[PDB]
Amino acid sequence: HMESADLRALAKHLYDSYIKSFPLTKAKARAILTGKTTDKSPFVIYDMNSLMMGEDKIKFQSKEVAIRIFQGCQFRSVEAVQEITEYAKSIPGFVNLDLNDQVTLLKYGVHEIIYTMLASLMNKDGVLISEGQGFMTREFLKSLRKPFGDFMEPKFEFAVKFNALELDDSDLAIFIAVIILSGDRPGLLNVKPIEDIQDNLLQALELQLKLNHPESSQLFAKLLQKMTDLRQIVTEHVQLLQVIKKTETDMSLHPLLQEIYKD
Amino acid sequence: HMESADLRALAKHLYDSYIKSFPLTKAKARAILTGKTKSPFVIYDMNSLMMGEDKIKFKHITKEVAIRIFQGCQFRSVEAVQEITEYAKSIPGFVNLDLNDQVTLLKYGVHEIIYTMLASLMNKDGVLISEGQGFMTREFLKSLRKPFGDFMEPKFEFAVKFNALELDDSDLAIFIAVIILSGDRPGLLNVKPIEDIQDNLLQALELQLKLNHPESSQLFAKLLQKMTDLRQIVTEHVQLLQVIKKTETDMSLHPLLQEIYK
Ligand SMILES: N#Cc1ccc2c(-c3ccc(C(=O)O)cc3OCc3ccccc3)nn(C(=O)c3c(Cl)cccc3C(F)(F)F)c2c1
Repeated sequence: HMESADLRALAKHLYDSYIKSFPLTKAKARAILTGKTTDKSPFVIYDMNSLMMGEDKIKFQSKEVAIRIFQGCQFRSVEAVQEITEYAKSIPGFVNLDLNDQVTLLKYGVHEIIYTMLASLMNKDGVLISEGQGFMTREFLKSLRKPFGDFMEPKFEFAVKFNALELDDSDLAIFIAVIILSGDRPGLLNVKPIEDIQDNLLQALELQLKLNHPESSQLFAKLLQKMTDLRQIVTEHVQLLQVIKKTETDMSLHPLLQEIYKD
Repeated sequence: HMESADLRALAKHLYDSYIKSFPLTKAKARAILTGKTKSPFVIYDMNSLMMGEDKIKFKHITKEVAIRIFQGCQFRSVEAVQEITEYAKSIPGFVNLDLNDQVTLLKYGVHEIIYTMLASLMNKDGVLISEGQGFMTREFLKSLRKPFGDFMEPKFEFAVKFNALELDDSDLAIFIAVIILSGDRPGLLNVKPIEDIQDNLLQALELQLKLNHPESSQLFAKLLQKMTDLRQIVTEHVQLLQVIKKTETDMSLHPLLQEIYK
């Protein structure tokens, strides 16, 4: 059991590290998506030809479109893993855990966090890309051939519901921390020190939601139930990769991604 | 939103109804499992199974053995569905929902509640059966052949973790109510009143856990995280039925029975 002032300090700590670790925050993404700004407008990719023009205009070749798009998501997921890893090191207590557990927490936690933060870059019509310089429409992603057409749509379905909770970055900073420090991951050696940290983070999240959304009844509980939707999306994604590996033997995963997905 | 006195009234209402709807409560099952009490008849191998049917006359095992046991779980699950249906009618607001939504909430909720309540009858060594008169060991279940051996064990693994929260019946009565009122079930026509009721139940559950477990920090959050463990087991269970349907044709019964068990 922690004191209110210590919980507020923990929330401020975590929000501060989240800003230092993730260059594209939800606040910035919403300013780009909402508009009313001439300096932040993204180039919109909605079909084959505008994708062609996008590489001319956005920048960061002998491949097929759905593959190039898919490989673009792998590259960005690797960057996201790197940012999530840097953030986790700042969670008080995380780096003091057993080394194998640290790896285990990251292995199972990064994807649930990736889809969480991807919701920030999404609205019902598409997703920001290339650090907010681009915007790729949902419809164009859904029209890609083979198994790649269905790849992004579950993420869009989650994002629409998750975004209806109206969380801001300071909420997400604590929520992401709660996800990483899950004591129910398979193969953890010392569940107890992980659960003590998560108990602190849950208290910080509870107080944060009460203060920042005082008129949003049971938001804490509603937010925890969204961790169920994350688990199912991760499973759905993993099964899709298995289909791609057995069909596209031309294609290859980044070693970091390769390791996360083993088991 | 709601006043503390009304949350305690809501909690008391659900407890009373839960006692009337479920004959074998967690308190009673724990008395039987611990030895804090007619000792229940133990099924631990093939031979004690034969004697159990002869002496107790189980209605779910009245064909090959692993199949009979599988079919026995289906019979009991169908009974549990009716008990859960009657309980849901007492949840304030439920019967005033659109009739199709009531059916949708029960349809998708009963499996999660069956597993939740199955944990009340389980310990790490086996499961109570036949309204507490029998006890089937975990080891005997794990030793059933073909896919039936691996059918039973996920339930025990969940039950062991879930039981470590040490909930009692007055906690579970509200938790069960919260599961039923999930506004994210597919095909719901009017989500708003469902989520309105769930907010009241969640408030009642939160206050219940702080009063009944004041030393158990963030138990509310931890119990909500178990709804992830439930959803994953239900999905896993469904996939196992598909595997039995596609391989075990020794399983088809009387067509009338098949309709009862659909
Ligand atoms: N190992 C394993 C195992 C232990 C128990 C069950 C039960 C059960 C659920 C509630 C109750 C209760 O008293 O409230 C008692 C139960 O068992 C009693 C019993 C009877 C005979 C033999 C062994 C046990 N259901 N079930 C299922 O398989 C199942 C589930 Cl969880 C969900 C949906 C459908 C099914 C089903 F269709 F397939 F049956 C169990 C598996």
